[PDB]
Formats: sequence, structure tokens, C-alpha cells
Amino acid sequence: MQLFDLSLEELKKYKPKKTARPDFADFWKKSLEELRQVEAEPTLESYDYPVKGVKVYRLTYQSFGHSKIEGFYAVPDQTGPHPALVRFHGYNASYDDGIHDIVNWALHGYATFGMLVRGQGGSEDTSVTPGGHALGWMTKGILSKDTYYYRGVYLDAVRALEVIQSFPEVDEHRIGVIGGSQGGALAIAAAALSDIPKVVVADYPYLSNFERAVDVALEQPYLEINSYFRRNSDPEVEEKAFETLSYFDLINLAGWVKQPTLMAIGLIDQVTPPSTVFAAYNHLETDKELKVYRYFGHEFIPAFQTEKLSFLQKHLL
Amino acid sequence: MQLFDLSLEELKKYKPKKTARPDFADFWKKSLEELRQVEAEPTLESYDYPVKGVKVYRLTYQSFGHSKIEGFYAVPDQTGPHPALVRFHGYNASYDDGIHDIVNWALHGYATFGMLVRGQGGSEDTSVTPGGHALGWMTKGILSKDTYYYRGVYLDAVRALEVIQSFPEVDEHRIGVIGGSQGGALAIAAAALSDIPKVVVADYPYLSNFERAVDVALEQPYLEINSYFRRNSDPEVEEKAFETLSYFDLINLAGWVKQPTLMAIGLIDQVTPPSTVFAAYNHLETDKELKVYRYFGHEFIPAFQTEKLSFLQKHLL
Amino acid sequence: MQLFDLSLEELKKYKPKKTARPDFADFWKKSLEELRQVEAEPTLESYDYPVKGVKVYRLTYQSFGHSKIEGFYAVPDQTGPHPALVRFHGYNASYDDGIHDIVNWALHGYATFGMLVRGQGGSEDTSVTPGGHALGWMTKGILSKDTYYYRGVYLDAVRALEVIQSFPEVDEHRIGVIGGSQGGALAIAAAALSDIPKVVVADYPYLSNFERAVDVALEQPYLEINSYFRRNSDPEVEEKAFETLSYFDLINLAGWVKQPTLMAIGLIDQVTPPSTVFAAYNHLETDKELKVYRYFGHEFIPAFQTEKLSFLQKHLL
Amino acid sequence: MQLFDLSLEELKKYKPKKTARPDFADFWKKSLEELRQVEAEPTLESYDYPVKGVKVYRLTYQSFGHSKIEGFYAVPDQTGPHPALVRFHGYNASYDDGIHDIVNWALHGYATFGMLVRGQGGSEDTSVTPGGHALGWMTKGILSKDTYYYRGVYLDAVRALEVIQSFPEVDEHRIGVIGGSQGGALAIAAAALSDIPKVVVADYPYLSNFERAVDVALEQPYLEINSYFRRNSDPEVEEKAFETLSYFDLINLAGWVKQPTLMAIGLIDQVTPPSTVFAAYNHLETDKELKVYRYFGHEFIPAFQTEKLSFLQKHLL
Amino acid sequence: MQLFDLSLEELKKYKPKKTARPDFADFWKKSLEELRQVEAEPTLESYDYPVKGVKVYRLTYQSFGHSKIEGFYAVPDQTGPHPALVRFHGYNASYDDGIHDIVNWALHGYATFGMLVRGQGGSEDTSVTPGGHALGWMTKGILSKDTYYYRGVYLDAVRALEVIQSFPEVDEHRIGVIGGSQGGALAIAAAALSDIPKVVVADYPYLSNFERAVDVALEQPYLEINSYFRRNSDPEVEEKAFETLSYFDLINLAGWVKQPTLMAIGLIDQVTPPSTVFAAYNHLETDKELKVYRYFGHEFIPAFQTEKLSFLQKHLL
Amino acid sequence: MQLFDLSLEELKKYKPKKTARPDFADFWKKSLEELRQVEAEPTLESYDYPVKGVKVYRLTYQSFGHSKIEGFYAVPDQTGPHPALVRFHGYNASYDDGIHDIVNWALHGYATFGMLVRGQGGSEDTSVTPGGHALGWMTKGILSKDTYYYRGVYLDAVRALEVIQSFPEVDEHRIGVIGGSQGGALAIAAAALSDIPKVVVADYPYLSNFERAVDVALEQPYLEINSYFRRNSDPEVEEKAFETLSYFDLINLAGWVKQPTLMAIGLIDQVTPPSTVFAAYNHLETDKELKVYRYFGHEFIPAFQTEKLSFLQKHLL
Repeated sequence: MQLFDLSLEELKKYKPKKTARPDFADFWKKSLEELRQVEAEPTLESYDYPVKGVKVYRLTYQSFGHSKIEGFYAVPDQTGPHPALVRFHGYNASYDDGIHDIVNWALHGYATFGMLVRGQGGSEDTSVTPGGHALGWMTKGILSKDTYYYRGVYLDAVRALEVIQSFPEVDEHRIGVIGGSQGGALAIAAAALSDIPKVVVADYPYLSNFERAVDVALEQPYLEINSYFRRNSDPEVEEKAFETLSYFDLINLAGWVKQPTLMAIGLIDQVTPPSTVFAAYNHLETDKELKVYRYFGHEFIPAFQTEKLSFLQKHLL
Repeated sequence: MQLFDLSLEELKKYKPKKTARPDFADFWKKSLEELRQVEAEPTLESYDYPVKGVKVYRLTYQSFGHSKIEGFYAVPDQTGPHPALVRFHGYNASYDDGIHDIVNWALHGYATFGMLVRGQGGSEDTSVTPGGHALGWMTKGILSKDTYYYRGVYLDAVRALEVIQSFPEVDEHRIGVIGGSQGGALAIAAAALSDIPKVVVADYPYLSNFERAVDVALEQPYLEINSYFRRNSDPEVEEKAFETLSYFDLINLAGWVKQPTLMAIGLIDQVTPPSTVFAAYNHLETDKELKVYRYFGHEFIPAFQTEKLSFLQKHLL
Repeated sequence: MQLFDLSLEELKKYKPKKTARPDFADFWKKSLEELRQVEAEPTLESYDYPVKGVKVYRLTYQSFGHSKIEGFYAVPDQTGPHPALVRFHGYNASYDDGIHDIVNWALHGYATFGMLVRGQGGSEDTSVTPGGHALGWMTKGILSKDTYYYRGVYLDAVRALEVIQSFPEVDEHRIGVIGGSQGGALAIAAAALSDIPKVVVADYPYLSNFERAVDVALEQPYLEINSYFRRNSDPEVEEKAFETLSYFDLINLAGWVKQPTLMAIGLIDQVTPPSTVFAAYNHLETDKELKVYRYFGHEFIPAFQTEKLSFLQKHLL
Repeated sequence: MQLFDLSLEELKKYKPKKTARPDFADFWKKSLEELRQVEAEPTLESYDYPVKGVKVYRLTYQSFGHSKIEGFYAVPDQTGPHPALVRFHGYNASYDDGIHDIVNWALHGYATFGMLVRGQGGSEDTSVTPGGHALGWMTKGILSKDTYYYRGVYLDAVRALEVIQSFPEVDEHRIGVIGGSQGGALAIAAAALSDIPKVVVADYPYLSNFERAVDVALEQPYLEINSYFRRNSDPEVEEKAFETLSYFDLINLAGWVKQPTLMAIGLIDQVTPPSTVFAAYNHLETDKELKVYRYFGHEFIPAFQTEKLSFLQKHLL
Repeated sequence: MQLFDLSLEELKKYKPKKTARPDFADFWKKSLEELRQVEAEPTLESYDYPVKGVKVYRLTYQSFGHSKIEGFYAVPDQTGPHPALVRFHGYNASYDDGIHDIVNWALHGYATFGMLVRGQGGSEDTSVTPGGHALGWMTKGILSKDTYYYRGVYLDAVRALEVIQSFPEVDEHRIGVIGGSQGGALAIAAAALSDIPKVVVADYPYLSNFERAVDVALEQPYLEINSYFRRNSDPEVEEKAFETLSYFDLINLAGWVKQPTLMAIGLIDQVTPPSTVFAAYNHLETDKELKVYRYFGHEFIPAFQTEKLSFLQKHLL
Repeated sequence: MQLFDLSLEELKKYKPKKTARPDFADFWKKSLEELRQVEAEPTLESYDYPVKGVKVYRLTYQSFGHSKIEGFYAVPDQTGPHPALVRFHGYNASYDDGIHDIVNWALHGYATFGMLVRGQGGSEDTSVTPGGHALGWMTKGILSKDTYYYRGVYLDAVRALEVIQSFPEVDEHRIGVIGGSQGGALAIAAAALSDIPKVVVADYPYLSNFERAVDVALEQPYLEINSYFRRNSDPEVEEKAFETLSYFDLINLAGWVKQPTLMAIGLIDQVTPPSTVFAAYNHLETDKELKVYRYFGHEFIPAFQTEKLSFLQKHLL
């Protein structure tokens, strides 16, 4: 791939007007209240894995809609308390629950939980499908903020932080949230909705500036939205869909983030176009940094791995 | 594309061993009993459409899991009773609820209902997502026959027939079930599970001979199963998944079909490979015909449209 | 595919200077005189089709160059006179002479003739091939307006209207011309060259703004022209080719259209780029409407089908 | 691309049954008689080209259907008589009439004429288009041997030989016929139908074993036939089409070739599959050689250029 | 991608005849003698990396042709001696010298050196380019076993083991060699040529059964060989190239491996086709295991990571 | 492909600032001095080829780093002295040493030598590989001007001219240098560094305006540089690489060319983008002409062959 979006000079200035509706704050207050209604009831079960110096567990907990959320939790095999991370996986990109990555993060010294995103990686989704949607999860329940797929998952992410904070081996003051793409969005959304994380690291975050994303993305999954409008052509439906999407859009949630945050984008990224990620970054008002990589797209960026290891070490270890 | 599957001579003889488990019949008896528990409660609402000689309605009814199923119902604007069709749409292939096709079928003289497949085209799916699945609907709830996506939809198809049969303008003895791909499978499954349809037309039916399909298909959506196995590598998971799939596989349901049926396949079809469709055809023991089209794949086949119009006319008009 | 052409704001203003030569009107007067020289001599032969309420015929007639033009003609099976439609098919896109579509139009109440475009769908082309051309019909005879492929075709379209107008079951005052792509161009060209049609519907019309078309189209068939220039590199050949194309270009013919017309374009259309279709539309001076579909390309647009059915009903039924 | 057709061991034995109809010989006798009816009337006009030691001319002549056939004729600029070559170009593959290649052949010592294939490279085609065909020339007039595109072309190739044989600077006993793909087929067909050529060189000849070609070819242009059947689905059309094709098929003409012939195939050729070329070769009963190139497809094969230069030198220089 | 190679049942029995020349052993004896001539002269320089519990160094050493070979060496930050790994990277697949992976292996408890393959990753290649080759390294110096690219690299791998064995913090009896693809071949070749490694892990090993690989591979880099033969068509060149390749082919080296070895293949692997990897496996005579993954190709296989971690733990930790 | 780069109007004015470092001239002076140190020691060996009127030889000579450079040398078989050409082949595009083209040039009247580019077509490269590089030759030794791949190559080209100038059958005052792509760059570079050539012809020259090329090219091989930066992410590496490239960039060498030069570009060229070629052209200060071809990309342009034949005839024959 080659550069296709706004020039770097324009990207640095790109700050689209917020799409937040008047009841944006209220919706999240109400949603968090519904979460609080559900007792977490976490369970831990040891899980054999071929590694020395780390103990691995299957963690489950109850979340929004009485959904049982799961993932692996790996802890350094030494006396705590430990700094912690909740790691969020990419869209349709969880293979064997990310167990190898989670263990590696524990080997770096972090008690780390890889939350499996409901329906994708390995957690329950109790929310009904209200009607038609395009292939995938992006448009499931899109005709109402109350039914939208990411409502439950954002709340699950907040609950993950509430659960790991409650563990005696975890230092509640040294928790980080990390992820790439979908995972980056969940990291930012969790930090926006919760006091618990000290620090955020987000590789090319998804779920940002939807109204531009649909016009600029050249690959899935933003284009599921386009697919949805093709199948449901009522102009009223498009209006409603963008209305519901605004409640989950990082350009609206970013302003609530108070934590130091580190982000990355590759300038040839066709999945999360640079403009969408700069849009999120430019709405942050916090200790922030955006690493820009000219020659990379939506993929592992080796140089950024070192940046993120240094950043987490600085703030948590 | 070009020929890729078994030669025509081998296709004609291809009849794989049934994969039906000992409780196959019992599962469907139990599932039909759960359907019967739900009162249909159908509603009709007139819908304005630019056509003379047809009245159009939005039809809803209650089905398995208390799910509200919907679709357009178009009726010839003349004194009944009328022959009727329940038309089932393709996988992720419902655009504006197929309204134009449904109206056209009514213009041909058939009271026709286009059932929207839960979550795809525009009906509710109340069934929970028990855990992880691949992008799409093919692996939703795949770890149990009781939770699997197509359980609800097959039952919805039966209920569609029960509802349209109850209408006073419909001749209950002249009802046909039709569809292509996913729609063709729903047509066959509905006829296998219900006495109501007089006749079946299935273009290149999907959901057939799963164990071969996963090894021979070159396009989506059978490959969602492959995707699922890549993400969930436990050998026990693959065993369990094929066990649940067997309850919905047309090679196992086909033997229950007593209605005259007409089917089509194109020999270059990469979505529903010819071998999988011949497998279904060769397990039918009924008045049957399979039209074979050398130069067509998974697509509208003009020559077959004339065959199917003649067949429906013969048996219903 | 994504947005690639001029922005919507620019498209609305795009009105390229006409390329019509001084003898534009004279060329068409002369060509219509040559048509008039040929006696139509139409023949009708009944054709069996599995439909109630419509009679189908094979229609033939003589046209420019004593070419025998053909197509199916379907008539509502009831007392006339009937409104009528001449339907024109897409480039290389006639399968079994569009019989199913033609019958469906008759079921909607229109006596309809699907003119098969000479050499493509099933009519005779008596015009000689004067020399080399690129693969396809776009550059056949392109070195002279007198020999160019579309001269005979445009005249066949006019003759189609003259023939159906002569039928006693047809109301001569309620004839419409319709088609998509190539078909949309033939519809507009027919209305420009003939008084007979009352109304025009053209889905993303082809043969428009050739000089821009060859620089912006990303798919066939405008690129046959590029192919031709690659093979025949004389600068005088390119000049001559664009000269002859100007006589058939919709930006030059559009000003002659006096009928109410309805048009459609999808903003991601790579075959008939939006700018080329807006160019044609913006040269119309008549009761006109252009429906714009952000998420569609060169394909069936369900929402537009409802628009066109309402428009034809309003003006013809 | 990789190996896809029969193994080499099977290719060497592949000799499909001839498809020649009982009136095969008679058809060609009649067709040659119709050619004979047209007086050649050749014209030569000098043409400036930047080369020393060669004189270039534009040659025209009259052929079947009173079509004016053309091409460049290049002669060594020295006292004759000269050996000669008629060179036939590939399908839709004539750029600026192949002038540079033609001049190069003259520099190698051959009076050479590059016959432009009617409608493709730059010759007239007077034959009418009787009805519909797929995009391209392969199915033009395919419903009758008398109207089929290649009838005139084959006859033009014979007439080319008759014209160059009449030139005083040409040694009538040292004429070769050469070409690749379509050109290879014209070379073989010309040698089958005419005494005049002394030798034949055919790179991966086209128009061979049509009934297999349509099932094994992976790239155009054999697939135009498939395209044709898709648009015209009557079983009696497919029968008729293969009947007409049989008259032009190299497996039926090959047996008439008495000249030494040299052929080439690449084993990864997707346009003219190896089996189709071996089929032609194995029906030759003459001094013959087939050069097989494992690593080449439908393209220039440098090693074969040396083989063909040696072969022409041996037999002609 | 789908299944394309031999069936699993055939793969298990596929054991192609060895292509080893009579001087195979002598060539390696002589090559190892030339290596021994070069004094290692290793250097270590500390390298800052954001990790606790591991110290990282840049390691260099001298090897065949007095080439300076380099890579990162990461050691657990605790009292030794430690088990060790030499890790070999994939073809053209070294990004920032694989530092993050190397550190992670050290966190798992292994003193690990990632040897950079000369010219690719970051080591010197003193060997001259004797003549033409295809784009890449696969055919560099291919006309002689003495000049061939992999001669130096295999010897570098042996020297890597000699160097890390000399370190006082390394337990010489607990050294493993690991890698995928090119790296898997280097691991196997190193174990074949050296006593030092206790155990081998090779993911889908490359450089195996060249004469089949060139006929079955569908992606790069085996196809560089095909590319080379296209450019250099002398039959003696192809003979000579396969002669030199035989000295480096795993089917010839595998018989020298005495260490327990674990291998993996994915059945849809288009880069290292399953037959080529089974060929290498079936020529091993040692404590061996081959893990077969139906749904994976040439990529990270999560299930195999757990197998390889268990295997290394069992034999080394 | 379609137009993608700057508009023609902007291309004509595109003249990027030179990137030449202060020691640009000195580097080339020093490099030419190192060349002069190596005695040419040319050898000629007759080579059998099937052509009359031309004698072919294998020519070798010694060049920079004591590398033996080779290629075919073809001479008109008549009394000299002859005008001469040094022909340079494309990147990875030498098949059987271009022998057929070389012979054809000799048939046009030119004593012609096709220099084989070290490592690619068939010459020795003695220069070491100092460290890692991307797949290909573009980044070999890129971290220093002294080690960079094209240093030896440019010097080989100069030495080629020195060798053929020394031949008694060659008129030293009528030597031209020609090539396309890589070959065009070598032609221009040779003329910039040497007095010997009278005239230059360069089809779409490569190695021009590197800093833009990496951002605009859509195909290989410029993108090897991008590949290199992906693998070696140090910002200092990118700086150093572009510094090195500046010494070989045609925008910096072009100003030294005093010979009449003819160049070509196709406006849809994705390999050597039009802007990069216009950049080189606009830095020439000499008798120059640029032929622009709207409908061609990186390929043989038939119309330009006639231009180049006329130009060489005018200046050399």
C-alpha cells in the first residue's frame, strides 16, 4: 500500500466536530448503573501452561445483561502486589484466547487479563439481535444505543478493571489498559468510563470518527456499516445508525480520558485510516503521545513495541 | 471460473453416508414441541407499493424463543383462494427485504411471503450467543444443537408455513416453498419438517454435506467453519461442531421430504460446490429433478427460472 | 469500492462544454432519412412462456442497413389499449434475451418490448467492420460517424418506438423508454431522436462525456477506447475517434430531450463514473430528476426500483 | 502459475477423436471455390520506416466476401529472389500492425508480410453479424460454418500465400508460414488448406480441441465460448456451436498438413492449455517437432526463438 | 486457501529418493574445515531494552569467508548456567532483528541468540556473486556448491552453536535450535552438521525436496528457482542448479540428525508445501514428532506454540 | 490502469531541488579513479547464432573491484568502421542475456554490446554485502555510497564504453547508449560520467527522484526501499539510505549530460511514475526531447520504437 489519506500536515490538525448527542453523558451514567446492578461473582480456575515463573488461570465474571465474560489471567509466580494490565484483542482476531501473548505479558512482570470480547473470542453475549444486520458485529443492534453491540462490550471492559482491581495480588494504583485496533478502542473507552486504569496504550484505535471512516476506509470492518446501508436503504435508518454510533465513537469519549496515553498509527493503514486515529488523538486532553509510522499499516509495528514497553515500564513497573 | 469438483459422472453417484446421530428424530420432535409452545399471534399491516393488481402487507409472527419474525406478504388483488409461496432469501443477501421479488411473485398469481432470516434480513433473534464464533452466523452457537443459529431459523420456516396456511385467502393445499442457496436449504428443511408445503424448489441449496463442504468450497460462507476451527483449535471443539452441524445437514433431512422437488446446480459453483448439492439430491426419495448447468455458478440461472416457473405453474396454479 | 470521483458538490455543477460538431443536427437528420428508407415489415410470432395473464411474442422488424432487429414483446392478457415500454439491455448483458424481466414488466401492466442490441443480445448487424478495433463493440467503425457501431443501434431504438406505436393494443400517447447503462443511453438517445416516448428512465447511463470517461473510468467498457488507442497510436486516429464519438455522446443529445426523465447514479460506480452521468443530466433541459445513491455502484439499486415504478405509474398507468 | 493440465507422460499420448463432420472436406472445397471467385487485385504502396537494407510497403488485396485485407510487407533491399514468410498475429494482439517485427524478419533475410486479421489488427470484415455473440470475435457467426468469423480469416490466410507467391522477388518454393497462438492456428490452417508454404512454425497454437479447451482453459479467449453459452442457454445452441467449430478445429485440419512443422508449448500455459496443443501436434502426420518448455506459459519463449530461427534458416535460407 | 497437495494418507508415506551425490559427506567435511580456519573472535556489547529480568547484548562473531555475523543475545538476569536457544529467522522476514521475540525467549528462561542470516537480517556476506541470479537469495551462486548462498549460512549456524556453547553462563548440554521456514531448515541443518544442539524444533521447514518444491509451491520463495530457469534456459544450467541444491536439501541432511526433533506443518501451506515437509520428516531417523494442522498454512500456529513450549521445557528447562 | 500521478501540466513544470551532497563530484571522481586502477583485459570469443550478416561474440572485461563483466557483442558482417550501441537491460529483466535483441540491433547496422548487470543478467559482483537488505538489489550496501550496489554498476557501464571504443571496427565518434527503465538510468548515468557516447536514448528511466519515488510508485522495485525501512526502523537508517541514494539519483547526474538525448514516458506507468521521469528530464540541460504516451505504462511502446530508430539513424548511421 501507499499513502492515501490526508497529508501528515493536515492529519495533525484534523479535529472533527463532536457528534455527541445531548444525552451522551446520561446514557453512559445509566449504562454504568445497569452494570452495577449485576454482581461480578468472579471465578478463577488454574490452567496448566508450559512456562516457568508464571501462574495461569481461567477468569470468569458476570457483566451487563448477566453475560458471563471470560479470558486468561496470567500472574508472575512471585510475591505481589503486581502491576496489572487488561489487554483487549482485535476484531475477529482472537486465536486460542491470546494465551501466549498474555503469558508473555506476565513474564514482563504484569498480572494480565485478556478479556475475550463477547461473541468473538470466547465470552457470552446475552443481548438479543433486534433485527437485521450486515455480516459481522459492527451493525448488530445498531438502531438503538441501548441494543448496540458495543454497549455490552464497553461495560464488560469497565467490569474487567473492577474485577482485577479487587485481587489482593494486584496493585490497584498500577493498572494499565492496552490493545490494538478494536482493542485500542476498548482501552480508550475503558479509561474514559473508569478511574481505575493509570495509563492507556492504543495501537491504531478503531471505532473512531464513524462518519468519515465509512467514506475513507478501504478494508473491513468499517465497511460493514456501508454493507448495512446497502441492505437497508431507508434514509431514516442511516440517520438512526449514525445517531447510535455517536454514543460509542472515540471522538466523543476521548475528552473524558485523564490518564497518560500512548497511541500509534501507520500512515498506510487501510483498516483504521490515519485521519480517524488522528481525530481520536486530537480530542484527547491529557498527557498524550502519538507515534507515527510512515511505512506501516494495520499490523504489528516493531518500533512501537519498544515504545510501549518503555511507557508501561515508566508508569507501572 | 472453471470446473473444479467431481466429474459429472461421479457427481451423479455421490451419496455420502448419513451423519445423523441416534437422537436426530427426537431432537426435531423436541424442537417442534418448543415451537408449538409459542403462540403465533400474527399481525398484518398494509404497505404502500407502486403496483396495480397486488396488495402488500408487513407480516409479523412469534416463533421459537418468542422471537418476532417478519417479512413482506404480497397477495393478488382479486378474489381467492390463492396458491401461496414462502420464499427464503440467501445468506446475507436480503436487500430491502426482497420486496420487489415478492411483489413480482404475487403478480405471477401467488400469495407470497418472504420470511426474513433472523438477524440477517430483518427478524428478531432472541437466542443468546453462548460463546465465541467466527465472523458471520454459520458458527453462532455451534457447540450445541440446542443453541445453534439454524435451529431457530428452521423452526421460523415451519412457523411461516403454519401462519400462511391459516389465512382465508390462501389455498392450504397449494403452498410451495422456494429459495436459492441458504433459501434452498430452508425450503428443503421446511418440507422435511412440515406437511404443509405441496412442492419445493431449491436452487443450489446450502447447509449440505458439511464435512465435505469445508474441504471443497472455495468461497464464503462454508469457510466460516474453517475460520472457527482456526480460532478454536481444541480437537474436541471440531468434533462437537460437526456433531451439532449434523442435525441441520440436508443429507440427513432430505430423506423426510415427500413433496415433489426441483433443484438446480451450476457446475462451476464455488459457494455450494456441486458435490454438496448432489449429495442432498441423492438422499431425496421423492418425485425429484435436478437441473444441471455446466456454465453457471452461484448466481441467477435464467434457464432455471423458466423451469421453476413451469414447475410451480404445473403443481400450484 | 469507495468514493473516487468528484465530490457531490462538484458533481452537481459539472457541465462540460458540448463537443457537438457543426453538422451534428444534419448527421442525425440524414441518418433518420436513411432509416425511413427501410420498410419496417414487422413480424409477430407467439412464444410459449409459463405465465398467466400475459401473452408473449417474438417481434422482428427491419431497420438501418436492412438489419433484422428482434426481441421479446410481452402484452397484458386483457383488453387494451395498454401503456407500453421499450426496454434496452446493458452492454454484453443480455441473457436469454431478458425474457423474464420483459414478462414481469407486462405483469406490471405495460406492453413491453426488449430490443436486442445488434450483435450483442440477438439482432442482426449488417454494417461492415471497416478496419481494426479493440476487443468489443465500442470501437467498431470508430473512424467515421457513418460506420460507427452505435449509429445503427440508435436508429434501431427509434425504429422500435415506431413499430410498437403502430400496434392497435398500444396507446401511442403512453409509451416509455427505459434501461440501465448502455440501456439508459439508448433510452435517452431514443427520446432525443424521437417524439414518440412520453417519458424516460435511465439508470446510470453510458455513452456520456467520452473525453472524461476514458480518463476516469476504472472498469470496462469505456476502456475499450483506451485499448484501441494503444493498438493504433497515430495522433490523427485519436482525434478522429473522439470526433466520431461526439455524434453519439449523451452530452450532445441531451439538449434535444423534451420528455420528463428520471435518472439514477451510484457514487461508487466505476463503470459509468458519476461525473459522466451528472454531465448528461446537467445538459438536460426538461422535467428531470437525478436520484443519487452514495453506497451503490454499477448495479441494481433496490431503492431506485421503487422510484422508477412510481414514476412510470404516475406518467403511464 | 504452476502445472495444471495433464502430466507430460499423458500429454504425449493425448490424441482426442476427430470431431470432423462428414462434409468437412466439402465445406473447405466450397469455401476455397468462393475465395477463387474473388480476384486478388493486390496493391503495393511504399511506406517510410527508419531502417537501412529493407524496403517497406503497405500491401492490400481482395479476399473472401470482397473484403480488403491489409498488412505491412517488408523486403530485403537487395537483388532477389528472396525466401518469404507470412506472419500471423495473436488474438487482439496487433499493435501498430506489428511493423517492427515485420521489418526485423526482413533484416533476417525474409520477404515478410504480416497479414492483419479482419477486424482485429487492420483489415476489413465484410461478413455480417447474423445474431448475438459474446464479447469478442470467437463466437461471431458461430451458429453456422458459413457465417463463422474464422472462415473468412482462414481464407484470407490462404489468399495471403497466393498473393506473395505471385511476387517476382519471392522464391515461390521457399515460403514459410509463422505465428503464435491465433497466429499459430492460422499458420497450421493455411498449410492444411494450401500447397504454397514449404514449412510451418506455430508457437502454442490456438483454435484446437475446442470441446476440451472450454473445460480446461483458465484465461481468455477460449472462455468467450463459455460466455456465449451463458447468454444463450438453449441446448440446441451448444450443439450447433460445437458443430460449427469442428470445421475450424486444428485437430481436424492437422491431418492435411504435409509440410515440415515446428511447434512450441509451455507447460504452465493457461490460454492455450498444453493438452489442446498436444492434441493438434498428435494429429499431424508430417515431419514434425514439438518443443516443450516446463517454465513458460503463453508468452515469448527465448529458447524457442533460437529453435525457430534455426528451423527457418535450414528450410528457407 | 484450501487443500491442494497430496492427501494426508499419501503424505505420511512420501519419502522421495535421496538426491545426495557421492561426495555429499566430503563436501560438508571440507566446508566445516574451512569454517574451522576462521577464528570466531566474538564480541558482546550491552544493548538497552525496556525489560526487567533480562540482559540484552549485541553479539558478533567471525565465520566462513571471514564474514562478521551478528544478532541479539538475551540472557535471563539471574545466576546461571542457563539452557540456551539459537533462533533462526524466516526468509526476508527479519524486522528489527527479531529483538522482541529474542527477549521473550529469555523471559521464558533461555539464553537466546537470534542469528541474522547474511544479507537478509543484518550480518555480512563476504561471498562474491559469481554471475546472474533471480531476484532474491535462493539462486545466488547456484552454479556451484562452493559458491551457493546457503553454504555460508549453514556454516554460520554451526558457528553460532560453537560460540554460544563457549559462554560460561550457558549449559552446553542444554542447547536447542529453533526456527520456522528458512529458520526451520537452518535448525535442522545445524543439528545435522553439529553435535552441540540437544534438541530441534522446526516449523514448516524450507529448503526441502527441491525437485518437487519447484513443481508444487504456489508462492515465493521456491519459485525464485523457476524464475532463474526462465532467465537462463540452457538445459545444463538446470542440471547444475539441482546438483548444487542437493547438497543443501533437508532430505539429504535429515539422516544425520540424532537429536529429538519436533516439527509442524499446515495442510494448506502454499510456501512450504506439505509434501516437501513430510519428505524431510520421513528422512529423519531420530526421536521425532510431526504436528499436522489441517486449517493452517505458512503462518504462526497458536496450538503448535504450546507444543513447542512443552517440548523445550521437557528437554531443556 | 488509469492516470494516477501529477497532471501533464504539472509534470512539465516538476523540477525537484537537487539532493546532491557537497562531495557529489568528488565521489564520482574518486570512483572513476578506482575504475581506472583496474586493467580492462577484454576477451572476445565467437558464439554461434542462426543469423546471416551478423557475427556474435561473448565479450568479457574487468571492471571496478576486479569484477568480470560480460555480455553478447554482435557486429554487422561487413567492412567497418561501424556505429555502436551499448544496450542496458531492465531490472531483473534479462532473459538469455538479451541475445535476440542484440542481434537485431546489429542487423539494423550497429555493433552492439548488451552489458549484463552484475548479479542480475550474468556478470560477476565482487562487492561484499555489508549487512541486511530488502529482497532484491536496490538496498544492497545502501548504508554507504562506497558499498552501494549501483556504484559498481555505473562504473561497469562507463568501462563498457571504454572497451567498445577501443575496438578497431567501431567508429569511436558514433557510439550511443540505450536502455529502458534500469537500462535507461544506466544510459543516462553512463553519458553523465563519460564523454564517449554521442547520444542517449532512455525509455522511462529508473533510479530518479528517490524521495518522491518511494511515496508515489505502486509497483516494484522502488518499493524495495520501503521494504528495507520496514525491516530497519532506526530513523538514522532512513537518513543514511537517502543520503547514499542521492549520489546515484538521475536528478543529480542529469546536469552532467551534454549529449543529445531522447526519452519516453507512459502516463499510466506505475513502476517509474511519470513525475520521477519528468524530474530527470527537467534537470537535463542538453539537446533533449521527451515523448509522452498517454495510454502506456511500463512496457514496450511501439510508437517510441520508431522515434528511437529515427533518432539513432539521424545521429549515428
